[PDB]
Amino acid sequence: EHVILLNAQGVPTGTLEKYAAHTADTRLHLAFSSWLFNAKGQLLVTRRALSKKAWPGVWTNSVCGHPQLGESNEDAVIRRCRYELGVEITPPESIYPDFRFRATDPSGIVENEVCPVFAARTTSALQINDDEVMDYQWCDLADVLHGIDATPWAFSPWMVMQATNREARKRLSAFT
Amino acid sequence: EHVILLNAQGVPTGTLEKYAAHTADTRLHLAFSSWLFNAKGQLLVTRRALSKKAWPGVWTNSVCGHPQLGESNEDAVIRRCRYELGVEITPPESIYPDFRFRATDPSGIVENEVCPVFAARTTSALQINDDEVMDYQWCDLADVLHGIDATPWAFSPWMVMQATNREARKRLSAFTQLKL
Ligand SMILES: [Mg+2]
Ligand SMILES: [Mg+2]
Ligand SMILES: [Mn+2]
Ligand SMILES: [Mn+2]
Repeated sequence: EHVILLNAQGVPTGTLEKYAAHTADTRLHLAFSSWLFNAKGQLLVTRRALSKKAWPGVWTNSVCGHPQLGESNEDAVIRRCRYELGVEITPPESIYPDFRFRATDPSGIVENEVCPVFAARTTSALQINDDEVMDYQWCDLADVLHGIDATPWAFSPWMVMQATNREARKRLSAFT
Repeated sequence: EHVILLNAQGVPTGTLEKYAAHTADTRLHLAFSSWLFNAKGQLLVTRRALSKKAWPGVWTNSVCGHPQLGESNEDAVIRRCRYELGVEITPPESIYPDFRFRATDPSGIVENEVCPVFAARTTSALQINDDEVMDYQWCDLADVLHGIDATPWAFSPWMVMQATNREARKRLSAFTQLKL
C-alpha cells in the first residue's frame, strides 16, 4: 500500500509507501474518512488499535484510510470497511468533500491530508480486524456529538473537526 | 514496587510485586485515585501512556496508584502526583473512601482494588512523565462530566464510576472554585 502525494492544488504528484509516509514531518497526501451507520441508525465509533502508527488507541469515526492510485474515494471506503471491519456497506455518500487538515498525535506523528468525508450504511455484521481496531461502540449519533462537543480531546482531532462542520454535522444527522 | 494484598474483608495480608500483581487473575489489593484541580478550578484529565499494562492509551482522571508498605494513602497520592505529573499539591481530601473496583481491561488485564478517592489542588506547574502519561488537558469539570455522561466508553471505567457517585461529585464540584 501507498499514499498519494498532493501538490498545493489537490493534484497527485507521486506516492509513498504507507508505512513510511507518516512521520513527524508528514507530507500532504490523499485520504478519506467515513462514518458508518447500521440499519437502525446507530453510528459505529471505533478505537484505533495500539499498533496504528498514527493516533493509536484513539476513539474515532468508523473507518479512515488512503485511496490508492486510480482508486475512487468510494472504492477506497468500501475496501477499508471490508479490511478493517469485515463489513459490507451501501454506496458511500459525500458529507464533507473539501475537508483538509494537519494535526500531530501525542507521540509526534503527523497526519497531513486532503480528506473527503463519506457516510454509508452497513449491510452485514462486523468481523473485526484487531490489527486495525481494538474496540468499538454502536451508539446514538446525538450522544457522540455531545461527547465531541463537551470533551473533544477524547476523540481524534479530525473526527472533531468533521463533526463540528455545520454542513457535515447536518448531513450526518440524516443517517439516523 | 509492590501492591498490598487485601483479603475478602479489606485487611492487608501481605505484598506482591506490581507487574506480576496485575494479570488475568489480579487479587484484591490497595489502590488510590485522585482528582487534581489548578488554582483556576480546572480539572486535570490525563491519557494513560500506551505502555501502561492496564488501560493503556485511555483517558481518565488525574492520577491513580498503589500505596506501598508503610505509606499512608495520602503520601501515595503526593508521591504519584510527583512521579507521573511532576506536580506539588495541597493536602488531599478524601472524597470517596469506600470506592472499590474490579474490571477487565481491553486486553484482559484485571484490576481488583480497594481504591479510596481523593481531590487536591496543584501548587506547581506540571512536569509530565511521558513513561506514564501520554497526553493531558485542563478542562472545566462541567464539560468533563457532560462527556462522561454522553460517551462513558471513551474514558476509564473507574473515572466514570467515581464521577457518577453523588457524594464524590459534590466534592469535585467544590474544587472548581477559583482560589488564589
Ligand atoms: Mg484506517
Ligand atoms: Mg498511575
Ligand atoms: Mn495519512
Ligand atoms: Mn492495581
